[PDB]
Amino acid sequence: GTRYAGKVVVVTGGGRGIGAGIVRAFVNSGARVVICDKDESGGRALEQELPGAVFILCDVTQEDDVKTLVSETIRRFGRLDCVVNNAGHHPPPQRPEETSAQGFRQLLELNLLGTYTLTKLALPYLRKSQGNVINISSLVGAIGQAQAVPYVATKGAVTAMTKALALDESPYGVRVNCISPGNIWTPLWEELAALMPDPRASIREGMLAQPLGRMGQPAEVGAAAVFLASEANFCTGIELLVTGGAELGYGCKASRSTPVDAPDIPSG
Amino acid sequence: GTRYAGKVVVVTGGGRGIGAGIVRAFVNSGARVVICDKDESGGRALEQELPGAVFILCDVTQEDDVKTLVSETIRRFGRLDCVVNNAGHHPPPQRPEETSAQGFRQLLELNLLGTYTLTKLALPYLRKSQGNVINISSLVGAIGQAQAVPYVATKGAVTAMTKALALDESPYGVRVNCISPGNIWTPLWEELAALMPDPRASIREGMLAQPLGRMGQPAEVGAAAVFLASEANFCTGIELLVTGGAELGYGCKASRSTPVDAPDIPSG
Amino acid sequence: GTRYAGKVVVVTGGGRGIGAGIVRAFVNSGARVVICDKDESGGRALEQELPGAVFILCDVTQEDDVKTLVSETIRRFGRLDCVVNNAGHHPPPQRPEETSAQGFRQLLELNLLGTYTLTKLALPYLRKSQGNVINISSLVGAIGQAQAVPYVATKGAVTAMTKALALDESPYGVRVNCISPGNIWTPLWEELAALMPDPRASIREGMLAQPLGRMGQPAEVGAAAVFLASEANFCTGIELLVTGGAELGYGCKASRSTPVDAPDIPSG
Amino acid sequence: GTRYAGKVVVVTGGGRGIGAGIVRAFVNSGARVVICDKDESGGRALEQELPGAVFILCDVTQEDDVKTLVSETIRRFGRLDCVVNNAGHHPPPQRPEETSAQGFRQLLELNLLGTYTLTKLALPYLRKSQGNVINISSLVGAIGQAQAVPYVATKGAVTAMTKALALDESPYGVRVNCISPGNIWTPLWEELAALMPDPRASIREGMLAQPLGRMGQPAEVGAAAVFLASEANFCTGIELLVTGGAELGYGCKASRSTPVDAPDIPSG
Ligand SMILES: NC(=O)c1ccc[n+]([C@@H]2O[C@H](COP(=O)([O-])OP(=O)(O)OC[C@H]3O[C@@H](n4cnc5c(N)ncnc54)[C@H](O)[C@@H]3O)[C@@H](O)[C@H]2O)c1
Ligand SMILES: NC(=O)c1ccc[n+]([C@@H]2O[C@H](COP(=O)([O-])OP(=O)(O)OC[C@H]3O[C@@H](n4cnc5c(N)ncnc54)[C@H](O)[C@@H]3O)[C@@H](O)[C@H]2O)c1
Ligand SMILES: NC(=O)c1ccc[n+]([C@@H]2O[C@H](COP(=O)([O-])OP(=O)(O)OC[C@H]3O[C@@H](n4cnc5c(N)ncnc54)[C@H](O)[C@@H]3O)[C@@H](O)[C@H]2O)c1
Ligand SMILES: NC(=O)c1ccc[n+]([C@@H]2O[C@H](COP(=O)([O-])OP(=O)(O)OC[C@H]3O[C@@H](n4cnc5c(N)ncnc54)[C@H](O)[C@@H]3O)[C@@H](O)[C@H]2O)c1
Ligand SMILES: [Cl-]
Ligand SMILES: [Cl-]
Ligand SMILES: [Cl-]
Ligand SMILES: [Cl-]
Ligand code: NA
Ligand code: NA
Ligand code: NA
Ligand code: NA
Repeated sequence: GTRYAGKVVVVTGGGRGIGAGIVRAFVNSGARVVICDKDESGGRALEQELPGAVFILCDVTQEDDVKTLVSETIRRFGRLDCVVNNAGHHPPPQRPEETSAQGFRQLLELNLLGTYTLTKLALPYLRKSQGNVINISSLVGAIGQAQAVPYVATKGAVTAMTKALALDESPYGVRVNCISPGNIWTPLWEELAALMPDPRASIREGMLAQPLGRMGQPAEVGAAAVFLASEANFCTGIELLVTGGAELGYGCKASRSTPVDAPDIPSG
Repeated sequence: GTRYAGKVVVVTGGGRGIGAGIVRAFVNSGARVVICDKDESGGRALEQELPGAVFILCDVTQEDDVKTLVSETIRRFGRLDCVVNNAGHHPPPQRPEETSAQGFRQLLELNLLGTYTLTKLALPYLRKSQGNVINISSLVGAIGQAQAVPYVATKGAVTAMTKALALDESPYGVRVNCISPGNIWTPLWEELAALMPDPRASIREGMLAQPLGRMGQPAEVGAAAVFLASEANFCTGIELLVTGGAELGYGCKASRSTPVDAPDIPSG
Repeated sequence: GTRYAGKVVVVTGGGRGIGAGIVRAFVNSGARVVICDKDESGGRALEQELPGAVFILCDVTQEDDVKTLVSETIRRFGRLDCVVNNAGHHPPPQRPEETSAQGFRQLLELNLLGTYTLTKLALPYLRKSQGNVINISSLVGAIGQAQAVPYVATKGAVTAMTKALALDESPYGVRVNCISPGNIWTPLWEELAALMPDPRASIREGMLAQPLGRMGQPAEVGAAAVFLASEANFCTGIELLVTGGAELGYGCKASRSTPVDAPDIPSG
Repeated sequence: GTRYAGKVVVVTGGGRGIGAGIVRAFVNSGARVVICDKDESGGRALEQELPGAVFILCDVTQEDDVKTLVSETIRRFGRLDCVVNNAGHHPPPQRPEETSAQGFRQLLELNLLGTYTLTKLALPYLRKSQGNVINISSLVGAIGQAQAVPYVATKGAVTAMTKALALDESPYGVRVNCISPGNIWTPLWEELAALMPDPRASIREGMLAQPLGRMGQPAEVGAAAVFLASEANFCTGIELLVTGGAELGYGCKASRSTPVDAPDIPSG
């Protein structure tokens, strides 16, 4: 209710999904939240519903949109306490030979360099408030994912960059942390499933990937983000897993295209 | 204020240090807290100061003390929602040849088997409440520590056991997580430093081990424990680092007894 | 052929399975190998087949057997260069309420304290040869396993203890490393599968747990052990995974007893 | 001597440093080695000294140089068994505000997209030989480094991409692994130290960062690469640390610009 009262927070990609869940969580903790999104529709709907959230149209791949975002946040609200780098994209499944260097560069511009550019421009103000940075990475940056080489690379970069930033900003008392969600039910997840030959079977496989037996919710990532900003004052450079246990224990991993022998020859 | 209202929580070793910090954090979130400690002095002082905390004398190495602890918690309060396994001990620095199998067994009884015994007896009740378990492990279970072979082994065991329990209890919706603190200023830390030839130099080295430049506080571990119990509903089997960044980046590691060559022969 | 020529190596549990694979790998690299095993049958068969391997009856849970093992190795061969702590046991599947503190203590005596006791007694001689220690841990010490709380705890302890020993022994130039195998087809694996209601289905599930689509071989762990001893002179405190990729990517983890909802409610 | 006999290996950046160490290690194991380097001087010197190593001028940031590299390797030698992606660069120390998006993009082109482009073009041939890929990442991709945000991001990307590739290529039996070196004494390390106000003090700090008390050698990375290619047939997606223990235990991390209080206030 007052956990982060009067702090100014920027959330990129805050118009839907996990970002909207983070926006709602910070508004509920008393913050002024600047929603950054390339999509006017969801950001305007959130700005009208939530007093304390304002919407600024901004594409994080455009350096001038981000400079204006930071410039307007300071002009209109006088300070900056927390940046949540959430804007990102997961392409449909793609084998390595179905990827291009150009597609990889485009994904790096959004998932990695948008996060880098806003952080860099925000740091002079975060240093003045002893604020903090939260990056939304992914579990698959840590354990890999099939048919997702460009995406996995961008999220490994984000998690590592979080630790480098944590070391660079610790002399100012500025913390830098990341959240690595596993499977979270969002519009992105729904849109990816809808491209599969059996969307609900794909969703069910997504649920069975967790020992808890379900996907996570945006509100659960949101609560983790408010914790990191407002109560984790001795945490920096950590990777907070919000994954339902998906990384634990053995599971069925050998793919449908993978030659697997009968169990009378178990080790080749 | 109401984050964990009416939940029943048992905290072992809750009489001082990190455990007292966890006790205070759960009381402040509205829980009924059962303080388990072998030391009557600190537990009675907390029980008298905090309404909502009660003290039950209990040595977690004694199976009968733990059975009575659980039996009395259910008889007096009717449910059990959260177990925090915090009771533990760090011996003074000891080289491997200065350790004994008997000392190692004694430390396993406290740091590992006390945690196992209470968890096992608590599980039938935690399953009924869809409660959760929080184990207090240590960063050095993950990265090692010099002159601490028995201690490091016990904490590696706790962190791993947390993941095994998370897998076993997920069909009941019971989450099992651990917190791995780094250097936290507690009476244990002060007592260990007081055995060194220069206690304040040792404390200063303990502070410089973190990029943040200080040790953590019990209240910071307490906030992380309340987060795990009350708001991390999609987290299970995670290791929440509360370390000030001590695991990040390069640091000075070659010991004072270690032959290090002059910098004209950098790689032997 | 000459990678580890004339070095003296002790392998505990070397009579069958992974230990026999390590024994054969070190003999093939030119070492004198002392097979330690509580079972005379396999050790005698290996000692007669392999010149350069000798067998010494030894139960690593008995401090006097281990002291005699070390005493006889030095008396008969004059030096000690490498200790491989491989002797260990995996109990059948057991839920937490089906485990006992006494069973847990017995498993700690073998999987953890046998490794500790031999290492401690070997260290004075390893320091003189700048030798090294290799511990055989398990992937599940890192990621957990269902129905295996005591076993998982012992292997988390071994992996952590490896790092503590690495720090303590680095001033002497003595390296301490561990190998964490995943599913390796051994007599232990076969005996555990034979206790299941459908042994070959269990073996097939064990094979499908790896992206590579098979279990590993003892000879593959053996090659990793010879690498660590003979060519990894800048590695200490590492955990060398020999797992077929089992820790990578998403897999089916929600258990058969776990309530999982239909895919029209993906996140509860 | 014959560990990898007749296999065809491409090593990018093989003209000096770690790459030259890998080249020599694969030549010594009997392979045909194609040295890829943008620098003619070192590659020609190695090609003339080592029969079995040939040099092909190639800048991995230029897609046409890489296509020609692969085309010429197959035309001249008929197969491809192993790709070692070693070409990379570490910029001088730079604070985040001293970095540019353009510099970051240039570093991604070399450290990440050069590795991606060659792997993608090599995969059709590696699938036919059941070959393997080895990426040279860095420890700091896992633990972060100060004053190196772009570099750390590129190496986090490489390590993660290694795991994604391992999952995608396991149905073909093609393994993909990475080596994460810590401090290795190379010409790059010497050139970076020479930019410091006290180069030998910087080198000495680099040596003290390891419990072993020295930096590693290119030949030690080379031995690890030959192990991964020739004897680690059950390893895929692993990160093989060649770091001297730098990630273990506590060290001095609070920087010279970091406010650290006197030891009478240890936790703020
Ligand atoms: N959903 C999951 O399971 C999952 C798992 C792991 C990580 N993540 C990460 O979480 C983040 C959010 O994922 P989501 O599932 O909520 O996605 P989403 O597609 O549902 O929402 C993403 C939002 O970001 C905005 N956005 C996209 N490109 C932008 C740009 N150039 N500039 C500004 N805004 C932009 C979109 O308009 C949208 O409002 C991403 O970084 C994603 O990689 C998601
Ligand atoms: N202080 C640190 O820097 C640090 C770092 C990492 C982990 N930890 C862990 O945090 C936990 C608490 O540490 P602390 O620093 O607060 O220690 P502490 O000594 O200050 O407090 C520990 C409490 O546990 C109680 N206790 C000890 N043995 C007991 C037993 N047999 N039965 C019941 N209660 C018992 C003690 O009486 C005391 O009240 C331990 O598990 C410790 O290993 C501490
Ligand atoms: N097989 C796997 O999939 C797997 C996976 C991960 C780890 N491991 C570990 O690898 C090691 C070997 O496993 P395995 O599968 O080859 O087992 P195994 O049962 O096939 O062989 C173990 C050997 O150790 C000996 N041994 C047991 N108790 C002993 C004692 N008290 N003193 C001396 N020798 C003793 C046995 O007699 C036997 O010869 C163990 O530490 C095990 O936990 C195995
Ligand atoms: N030296 C260390 O301590 C260290 C630590 C961790 C990781 N690494 C990594 O190891 C690898 C080698 O490092 P090093 O220390 O041996 O470096 P180095 O500078 O000594 O050698 C690198 C070689 O790569 C070549 N190269 C550079 N750009 C190229 C391009 N565009 N196309 C083709 N070849 C190119 C250079 O000409 C040179 O021959 C790098 O990927 C580096 O990031 C090094
Ligand atoms: Cl996957
Ligand atoms: Cl230490
Ligand atoms: Cl499992
Ligand atoms: Cl650093
Ligand atoms: Na508004
Ligand atoms: Na009270
Ligand atoms: Na013999
Ligand atoms: Na040549």
